Amino acid sequence: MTVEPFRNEPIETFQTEEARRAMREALRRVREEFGRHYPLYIGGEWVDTKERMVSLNPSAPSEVVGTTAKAGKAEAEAALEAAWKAFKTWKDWPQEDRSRLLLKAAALMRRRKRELEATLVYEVGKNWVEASADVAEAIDFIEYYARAALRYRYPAVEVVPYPGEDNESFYVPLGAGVVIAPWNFPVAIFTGMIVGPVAVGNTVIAKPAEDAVVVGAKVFEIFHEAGFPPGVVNFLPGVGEEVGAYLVEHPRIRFINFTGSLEVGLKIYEAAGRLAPGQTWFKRAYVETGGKDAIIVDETADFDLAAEGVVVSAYGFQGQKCSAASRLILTQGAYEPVLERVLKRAERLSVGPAEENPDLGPVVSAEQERKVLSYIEIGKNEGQLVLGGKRLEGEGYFIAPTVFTEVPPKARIAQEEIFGPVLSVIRVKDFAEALEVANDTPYGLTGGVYSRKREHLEWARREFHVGNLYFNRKITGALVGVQPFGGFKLSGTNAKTGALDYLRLFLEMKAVAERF
Amino acid sequence: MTVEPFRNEPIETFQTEEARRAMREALRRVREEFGRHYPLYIGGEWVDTKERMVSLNPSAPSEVVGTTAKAGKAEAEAALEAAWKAFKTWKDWPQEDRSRLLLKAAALMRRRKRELEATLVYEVGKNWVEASADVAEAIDFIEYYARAALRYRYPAVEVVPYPGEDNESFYVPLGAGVVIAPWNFPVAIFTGMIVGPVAVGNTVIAKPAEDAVVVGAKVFEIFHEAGFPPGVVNFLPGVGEEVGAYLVEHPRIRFINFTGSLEVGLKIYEAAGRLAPGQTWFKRAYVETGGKDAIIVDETADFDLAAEGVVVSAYGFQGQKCSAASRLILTQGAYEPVLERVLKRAERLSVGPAEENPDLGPVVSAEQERKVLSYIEIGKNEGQLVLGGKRLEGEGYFIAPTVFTEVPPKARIAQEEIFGPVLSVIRVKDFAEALEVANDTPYGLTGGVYSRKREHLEWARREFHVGNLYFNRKITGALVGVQPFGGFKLSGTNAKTGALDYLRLFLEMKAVAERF
Amino acid sequence: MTVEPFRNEPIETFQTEEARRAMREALRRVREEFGRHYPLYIGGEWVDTKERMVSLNPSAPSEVVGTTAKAGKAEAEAALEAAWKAFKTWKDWPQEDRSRLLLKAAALMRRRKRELEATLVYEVGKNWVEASADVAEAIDFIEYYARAALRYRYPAVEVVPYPGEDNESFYVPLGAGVVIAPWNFPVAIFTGMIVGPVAVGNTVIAKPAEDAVVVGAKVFEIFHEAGFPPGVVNFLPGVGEEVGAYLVEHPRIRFINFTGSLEVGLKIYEAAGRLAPGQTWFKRAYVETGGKDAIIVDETADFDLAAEGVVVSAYGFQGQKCSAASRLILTQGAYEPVLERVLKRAERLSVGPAEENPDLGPVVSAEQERKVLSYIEIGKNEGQLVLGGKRLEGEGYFIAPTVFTEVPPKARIAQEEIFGPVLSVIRVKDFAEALEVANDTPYGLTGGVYSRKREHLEWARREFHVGNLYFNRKITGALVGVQPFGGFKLSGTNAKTGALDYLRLFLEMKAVAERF
Ligand SMILES: NC(=O)c1ccc[n+]([C@@H]2O[C@H](COP(=O)([O-])OP(=O)(O)OC[C@H]3O[C@@H](n4cnc5c(N)ncnc54)[C@H](O)[C@@H]3O)[C@@H](O)[C@H]2O)c1
Ligand SMILES: NC(=O)c1ccc[n+]([C@@H]2O[C@H](COP(=O)([O-])OP(=O)(O)OC[C@H]3O[C@@H](n4cnc5c(N)ncnc54)[C@H](O)[C@@H]3O)[C@@H](O)[C@H]2O)c1
Ligand SMILES: NC(=O)c1ccc[n+]([C@@H]2O[C@H](COP(=O)([O-])OP(=O)(O)OC[C@H]3O[C@@H](n4cnc5c(N)ncnc54)[C@H](O)[C@@H]3O)[C@@H](O)[C@H]2O)c1
Ligand code: PRO
Ligand code: PRO
Ligand code: PRO
Ligand code: NA
Ligand code: NA
Ligand code: NA
Repeated sequence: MTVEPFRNEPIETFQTEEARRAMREALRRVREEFGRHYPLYIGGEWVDTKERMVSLNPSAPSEVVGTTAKAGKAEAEAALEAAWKAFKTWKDWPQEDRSRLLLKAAALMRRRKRELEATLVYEVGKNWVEASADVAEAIDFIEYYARAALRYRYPAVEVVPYPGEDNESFYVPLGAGVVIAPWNFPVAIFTGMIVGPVAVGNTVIAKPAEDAVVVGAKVFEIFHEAGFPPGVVNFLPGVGEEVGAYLVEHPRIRFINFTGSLEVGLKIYEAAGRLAPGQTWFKRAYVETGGKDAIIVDETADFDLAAEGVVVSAYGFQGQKCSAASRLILTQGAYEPVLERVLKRAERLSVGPAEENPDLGPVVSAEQERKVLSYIEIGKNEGQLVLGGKRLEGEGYFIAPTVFTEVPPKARIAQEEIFGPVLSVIRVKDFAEALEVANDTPYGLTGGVYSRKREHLEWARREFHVGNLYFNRKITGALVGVQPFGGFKLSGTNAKTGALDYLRLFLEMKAVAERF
Repeated sequence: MTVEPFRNEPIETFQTEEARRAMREALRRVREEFGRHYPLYIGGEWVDTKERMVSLNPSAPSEVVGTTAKAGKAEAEAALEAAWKAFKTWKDWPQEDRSRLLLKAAALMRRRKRELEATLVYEVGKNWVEASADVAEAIDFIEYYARAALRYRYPAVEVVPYPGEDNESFYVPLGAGVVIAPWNFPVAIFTGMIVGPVAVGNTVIAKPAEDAVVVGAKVFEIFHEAGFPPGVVNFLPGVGEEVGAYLVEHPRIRFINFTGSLEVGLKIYEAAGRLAPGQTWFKRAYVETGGKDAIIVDETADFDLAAEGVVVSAYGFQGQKCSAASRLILTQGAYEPVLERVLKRAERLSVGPAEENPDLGPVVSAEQERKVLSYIEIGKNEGQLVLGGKRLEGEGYFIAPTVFTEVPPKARIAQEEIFGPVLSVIRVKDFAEALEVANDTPYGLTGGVYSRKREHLEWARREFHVGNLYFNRKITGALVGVQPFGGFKLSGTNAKTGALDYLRLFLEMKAVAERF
Repeated sequence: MTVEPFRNEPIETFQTEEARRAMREALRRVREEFGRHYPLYIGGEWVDTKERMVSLNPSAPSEVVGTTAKAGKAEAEAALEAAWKAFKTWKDWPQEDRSRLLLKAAALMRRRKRELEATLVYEVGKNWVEASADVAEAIDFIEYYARAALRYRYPAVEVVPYPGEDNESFYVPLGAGVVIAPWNFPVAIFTGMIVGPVAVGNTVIAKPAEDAVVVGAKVFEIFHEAGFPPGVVNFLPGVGEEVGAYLVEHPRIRFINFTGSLEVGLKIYEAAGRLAPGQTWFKRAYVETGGKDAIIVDETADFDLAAEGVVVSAYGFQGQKCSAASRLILTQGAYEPVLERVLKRAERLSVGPAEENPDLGPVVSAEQERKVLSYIEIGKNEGQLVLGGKRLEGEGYFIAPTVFTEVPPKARIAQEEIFGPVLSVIRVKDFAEALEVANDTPYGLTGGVYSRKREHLEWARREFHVGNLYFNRKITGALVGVQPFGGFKLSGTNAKTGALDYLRLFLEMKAVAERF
């Protein structure tokens, strides 16, 4: 198979009339379908259930954006039988044929990208550019994994020769496993976690987050139209601690690919370590969890650049990103100038229904709102509230861009993942202390430094212990292929998505010798 | 760093009078040194204790080969401080500097190889060639990992460039981890599991098997002479279920590299999945556990070639190998002619003290002996005893080569790892049925087919589900670099030793972007 | 598939007492087996006929080395059905599977090499070293083509990518073809012409030379033991102008791979260009035909080195090589000193039955003998006879080493391939005239220059118009891999044996585009 060198899908800015018109048309088409019901997808067919999942517009939660079927234990069992039955022949597909299937799904997705972005707007309250970058990342994952998979094709392993013998080592896929996905990148991450394992010959049961069941269904419409054989990808919307826990714990689940909270990640990794009755393997579990990400700014930085970058990182998608800057660590000389600039910028951010393309839309659910508001109550005790900190008017879950200052490094709001538009500002003496404070959390996902001092940047390269570090730019929006993505410590297992290494996680190796 | 391309260390066969002379002298000197005491090795110094580990000669268990110090909790804590402290600066060595240190350790081990072989003969009851293969394999691990580590050096990761930015991804070592090793390859596997992680910048606390603590101290004598900095490598002989479990479960242990019984490996892997109080990472655990390894023979095979490889595979080191043929699966037309040839060869095998270079020495301990004899009694009620089945006269732990035939595929002796000189012969109709029976165990480590039929060989290549498969040759003795070693299913986590992939298991990845 | 890098099979010289012992035993056993009957081999089974081919010992033609079955039209038809049917599934084998089958065939031939050399000594009158070179060359073809075939595997072709599309180009084998081989290298060339096409997925009907049918059956014994599927390779000893022509002209024959006389090669190539009734393709035909090969010597040469290489080149296997020096072109200052040295060396050559390991055995048949003696009589009227020119006493076909001097460049004996121990010496003024005379024949196979002058060597490199040119060494004995073998002009189609290019001749290319 020969295709163009990988390039990232362009993220639509909507600066042109044509792009704005195209988005308006998609928003309209999407909302005209708010009444749709999407069944489960099992063994190549849409299969409905008696019970259902309801999906709301977090910008107007009296508005239903759609409903899906609801998978319980029996549907989980049916998905298993279908996935294992498919694995038997899907594993034997030439790699070029599997890679071509992915390339088809990418092209189908690329043709439906405005519709997908409009679904993200309405279903999870992403503004226009956030939605665009989510869909573009999903496309990138498919394009990138299609190509990367060929690097593993029969027989890919470099071995030492031996006289009188052929020694052949090669990779094979593991089997059927479960993908359990978050609501916050419910096209991109949902899509990458599924197609990476599938590309190399594994089969997948995908469990979308409750808050994003509708857009996950539309991803499966693309999978179905691309023509994945029956049982290869299966769609099981349902309750995480029910159907998800059942599959994680199952003796016939071979691997688990998880992105989500640390709380859940810890349970999953623990259950994966256990031999379920009748299980005949050591389960592989990949769990990519949260962060408490910091940006450091020292007195040498471009303060305007820093402030813009901080505001993008802290408040993009209302701070509901594992990559979000939730801590701003400022050296003595950077403290006032950067903080004043951050407050000026952030106080100008608009908040409202996502479809109007505000700076911030709503947080995703009533539960998210309750959790973010509780952390704001905690923070009022721990630091100084200087901006926002309030629910805004309307039914939608609108929360103001929030800033706490004089936050002690060990405060709960300086330690725990709030996952909303809440920035904790920490004042430190110098760069060494800034690094100490950055490293001193259980987490290690993203981090940023604004500085013109080469020695500070190169020092951070070696000692700011996060899996994704950025200098003099935002810390969010890791691009497939460019910035392998994944963290250290309690940010997860360092499965680097959008990287050649990712596929190896879903392969095992056989070594066959023939003595002639 | 530029060295000669890797070549495997030649395995001495003691055919030349020169080799015999060298080996006699080495055995004499080791025997003359019986009763010697070896302390722990922690933070670069030999540290003694009040309690001791006693190492007996399984050929004459009245004889004390030597004793070691004994690590409990306090020594585990001292070793942990020493390893983490060492790690801080060891991780920053250039890869070339670390690789040269491995190369120096290999040159030193090679200079001491007759003495280390002699030590294995006396301590674990290896005959001369089995001892020579073990030491040569340990040399090979060091030479191989020294070179393979350079493939991962700063910055090794292939990324997509982005306008206006440098994007640099690179590998870093994990931290301090524990290595827990078996008695059956106490030089090769003990060395490989240590120097792999250490090559790429990790530090290691090493826990040798109770039955092989003396040869483990001698490997540490080599490390100490080579000049590994204080803390990089630590030697903690002790009780597996005491000090070993303590480290496996410790919040400050970063990874666990384990080779041994499935029973223990299940416990380690389960414990590794738990977050111990105060732990700040997801533990990595590699467990390579046993097998129930079969050789298939069909009627097209060279029956003399088969009989010979079966005997070598079944009985080499007394069947005490994770790779040993413990099942012989014979199609109907192969049954009589192969079984006859196997019985004729096996009844001529000599059994006696290892220093005499017999075909078989003793099993390793009174507990191994008890267990093997017990399985023999079980086997007597499951299949037909046609050879051996007896303890031999003498104080050493000598068990005659044993064959059961007409064994049911689901018999305990056809399913459970006996780890002794006990072969179970299974009669099947055809190659298709041969393959079903071969695959139908909890394990997936090694396998073999003797056949001249290309379609049967190529069928097995695709469907004989073992990590290490061999055609028309023995199924033991996988060579570093040539045959990446590791299994499927409950034979472990498929960490492939002596392959480039192995070292990636002890690294994590950082992605650092600078926007200019 | 990973094997050791290619190395040429060492050519036995029988200097060691061990080699002499092995060769004496092998000759004794072949001699003891005289009169054995070998059937055809078709669709994987040995198939006898009523008629037979008789194979005589040219050293004692009263002795029947053996007999074979004889293929006419019906057997050609059965072989065609078998080859096309085999082709349907053989073309779909992974390249690695087909290459391993070649490797197994090479290991088997190597194990039988003394017996095959012994068979050549008796059947075609090779002395021991000539027989050893022939078998070693056949081993080399298999080893070489097994590896070279992997360079062409799915999808091998380098193409330009295109937006929105996968473009995949790859090679497929042609079909079933006929191989028609000479008697003079009945192991090497017979094997190479067969296993080349077969390696990459073609099937072959093989027609050995009448004088070498016994050693051809023995090569087929090797194929059959190796396990080539029924139909992939078929053995049809028979009359070239009967069954050979029948296949060349058949509408269902896809390609023809031919080595032999120019006269036959002209007919084959002419017939291949015709569309037989109902034929659905343009036939491919490779014809490698004879030479009139010269060595040039100038006055700068080492005259002893030259005399020695000339004698080896002219007289090795009785001058019965397409590569043999049949012309010695001497500049004026080289004329006397080289001719004297050549005459002195050649008059010491021993001639006798091949089993005695003489310098020269007999020519291959009564017809070869008639033809060579007839050319000798022609030569007597064209140049000056200065050595030999006689039949020797005895029943075997023994002809003395023969030299003619002052031969006109346009003499029949200086133009036409005699294929016997007959050297024509031509006297020229200078290196320029040496080159004109060298180029002025219908042929362009092998050539040689002895000279120390760099400008003459480098001039010849550019302008001595032969496919295989050699400086300061013999011009026979081209090694697989080292010296791609094949000529220019009426020495054939320049299908270069033992080179990567050879296999491309038996493949065609498909280009498949998917627009996503
Ligand atoms: N490391 C990363 O790449 C990264 C990226 C995106 C999001 N995240 C993290 O995801 C979280 C936000 O996503 P979320 O709120 O959907 O997280 P979540 O943990 O609550 O849920 C994630 C998924 O797991 C399911 N789940 C919940 N309980 C389960 C159980 N006990 N067993 C099996 N499945 C269960 C949910 O139904 C959902 O599908 C944040 O913590 C964020 O940091 C991390
Ligand atoms: N897969 C492989 O590469 C491979 C190779 C060699 C041996 N083995 C396996 O090794 C086994 C024989 O070796 P063994 O008898 O030493 O195995 P074992 O499991 O009894 O012990 C292995 C090591 O673990 C330690 N140990 C025992 N209990 C422990 C605990 N609960 N926690 C931590 N450590 C503990 C022991 O002290 C020893 O050092 C066989 O099953 C064999 O197949 C596997
Ligand atoms: N260029 C080379 O690589 C090379 C190598 C070795 C031999 N040769 C040539 O081989 C010749 C000697 O070999 P030979 O005497 O076996 O040659 P030949 O032409 O008489 O026969 C070669 C093969 O063709 C068959 N044959 C004869 N007539 C045929 C017909 N019309 N149609 C189909 N097949 C026919 C024969 O049975 C034999 O199998 C010499 O000229 C020599 O130079 C060339
Ligand atoms: O970096 C980001 O913001 C997104 C989410 C994880 C992968 N890429
Ligand atoms: O294959 C074998 O027999 C040994 C065991 C570990 C790897 N080498
Ligand atoms: O060069 C030679 O003498 C032989 C003839 C074919 C190729 N090898
Ligand atoms: Na929703
Ligand atoms: Na011992
Ligand atoms: Na003959």
